[PDB]
Amino acid sequence: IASASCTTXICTCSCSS
Repeated sequence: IASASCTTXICTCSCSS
């Protein structure tokens, strides 16, 4: 339901490092 970089269907995913 939340994270950064890490799912397929709601909206987060990734975006740095």
